[PDB]
Amino acid sequence: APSPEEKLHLITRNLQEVLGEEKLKEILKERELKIYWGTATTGKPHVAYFVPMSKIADFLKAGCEVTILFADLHAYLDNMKAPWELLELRVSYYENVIKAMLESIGVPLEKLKFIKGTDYQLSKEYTLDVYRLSSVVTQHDSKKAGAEVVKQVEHPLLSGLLYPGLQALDEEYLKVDAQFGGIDQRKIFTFAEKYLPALGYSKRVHLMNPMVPGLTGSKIDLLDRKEDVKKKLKKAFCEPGNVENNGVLSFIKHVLFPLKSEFVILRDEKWGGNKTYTAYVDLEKDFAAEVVHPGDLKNSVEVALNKLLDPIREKFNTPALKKLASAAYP
Amino acid sequence: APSPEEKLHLITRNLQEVLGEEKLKEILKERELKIYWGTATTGKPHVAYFVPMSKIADFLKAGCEVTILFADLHAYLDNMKAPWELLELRVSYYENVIKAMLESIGVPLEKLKFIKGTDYQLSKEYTLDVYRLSSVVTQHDSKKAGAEVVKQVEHPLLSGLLYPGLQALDEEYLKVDAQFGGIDQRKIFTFAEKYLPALGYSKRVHLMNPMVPGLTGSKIDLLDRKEDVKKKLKKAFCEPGNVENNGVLSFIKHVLFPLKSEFVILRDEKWGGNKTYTAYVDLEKDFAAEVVHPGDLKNSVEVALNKLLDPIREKFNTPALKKLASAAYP
Ligand SMILES: Oc1ccc(/C=C\c2cc(O)cc(O)c2)cc1
Ligand SMILES: Oc1ccc(/C=C\c2cc(O)cc(O)c2)cc1
Ligand SMILES: [Cl-]
Ligand SMILES: [Cl-]
Repeated sequence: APSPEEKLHLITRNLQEVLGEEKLKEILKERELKIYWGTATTGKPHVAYFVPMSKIADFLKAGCEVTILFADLHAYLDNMKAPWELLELRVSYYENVIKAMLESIGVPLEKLKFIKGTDYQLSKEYTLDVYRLSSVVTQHDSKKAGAEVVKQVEHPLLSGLLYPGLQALDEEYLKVDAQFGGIDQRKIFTFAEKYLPALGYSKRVHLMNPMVPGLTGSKIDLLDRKEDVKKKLKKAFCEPGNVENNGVLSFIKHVLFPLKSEFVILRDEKWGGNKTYTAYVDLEKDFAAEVVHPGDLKNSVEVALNKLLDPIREKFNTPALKKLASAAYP
Repeated sequence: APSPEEKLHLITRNLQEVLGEEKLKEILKERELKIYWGTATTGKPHVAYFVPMSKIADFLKAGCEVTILFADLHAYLDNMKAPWELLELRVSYYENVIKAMLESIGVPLEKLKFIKGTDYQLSKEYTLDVYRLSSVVTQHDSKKAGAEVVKQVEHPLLSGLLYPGLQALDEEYLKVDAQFGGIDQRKIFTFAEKYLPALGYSKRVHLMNPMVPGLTGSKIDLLDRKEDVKKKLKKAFCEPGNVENNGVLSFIKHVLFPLKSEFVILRDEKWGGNKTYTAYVDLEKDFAAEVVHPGDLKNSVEVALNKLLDPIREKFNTPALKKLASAAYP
């Protein structure tokens, strides 16, 4: 209440791929799943962050124990002439904004934990494991693991070969059963499943979201005012009838629909009035049939997106949080 | 008493190359040089270890502060199915044998220090520096740095790309002015001179010994009995008249001659009787002229080598040290 079958459904809905279904069902028969998701604390997050956060809300509703890793070491390793002070302010900005997002969605936070990479990634046991891994992984396997996640420059840096191992070790040191991310990370994830056992650690379940087209094609910032949300959405590409490549519809599929397993299309009387959909495939079929117009779909998103963003804007309107946003992103 | 000019002469004699003469002379004008030499604690050491130890004795006689690094992390990273226990016993075997060698040579140990890599190489500040370096060094520069020191296998391991950085950081963390090793390591040393400044650390002086041909061509072990020393030397290649490629003469040049800036060739009356040389070039010239025969040169080495080894054999004949040698090398 929820059953193991209900838990699995919530945990795995809207994913592109599940690695490790067997172990996943074994766990869910007995106890709550332990899972993490990592984000590097570089770049101001924008509305597209709702796509991962929606899965994090599903994990929490399931009853999972959920860790969010703020990967501040990776952030330092992009810009070392950026002070630890600016970096850690970006860490708090991320922490506050993630919390505000999950609060806006409305999800129990009792089993949520926040951890920074530097809390453990420079400890002696972890470091030693980094060296052990390095003496079993080839440069070739490391390079191929990082290809879709580490920016292939002119002469590549040594740091890029280390990322797949550090991310694998994260699964162990965070003591999780599973890691969630994007399908982009698949090669990092299979690298972890391959090499953790060589250090005597268990392979993890890997849950992968699809790559989802952006809402807007000046991305919508989590703190943008209503007026700028409107302006930015009216600019967004929606092609009539197009359901395969539609960032407005993907936002509904991955963020708005799962809120309540409901979505309301706002439509004038002339075209039939509002309609409430209880499965996404029904919206998709009306959109493909062109009885939901792009402008009405954008509208229905604008309203629901604004309702999501309002509590975050209010929370971040305190002097303490206003000062943080200004100092994190100067 | 000794002057800076005397110190430099002792420090730098018998080297193939000095990098950083300018800073070296600046230091020696003011204070004692701080220097280290590292050895990985894999493989039982043999008589060829006298070649580095002779330079270490010169540094000590100079008045230098000398650190010897026992690189036990590198040793672990060759064989991780070798227990930490066996590894640390090899560390003590190395420590005891190095000390015994330096005692046999007869050198003040007041400014000698022994340190193991694991005393500092897993600390948080060092590890962080390893990551900083990794975000400025290319894989290409790392690979080329390690070429003559890391065994070029089928698909290379990630661990081999890390070695040049860890060795560079050693210079900083051991707080030395200089590192001594073989000319083989030159690329590692120029890598350190190039990349330490990118972490805000000073470049070091680098003192490099030549590659010296082996005494024996069943190497002579530091604890081999007299009888086996004899047997092994009688087997060694000495070509009459050959001075450029002569491991018996290189042992004299790099180890025996520097003991007292003297060497005694033992020769029958018939061929002129013994002769005492006060410069190596005079021995070399008599050898090239074939008035010192290979068999007499081997003899003179056998005697002097046995005198070196006797105190080590006696020291290692204690039950405590006999048990160590057996357990270190089972
Ligand atoms: O365990 C972790 C999970 C997620 C992240 C986040 C992103 C990330 C960024 C990189 O530049 C390299 C990498 O491997 C991952 C980092 C660690
Ligand atoms: O600072 C140090 C100085 C010397 C040593 C010894 C040898 C060594 C062995 C390796 O396999 C890699 C390397 O870089 C060095 C190790 C560290
Ligand atoms: Cl999809
Ligand atoms: Cl020489």
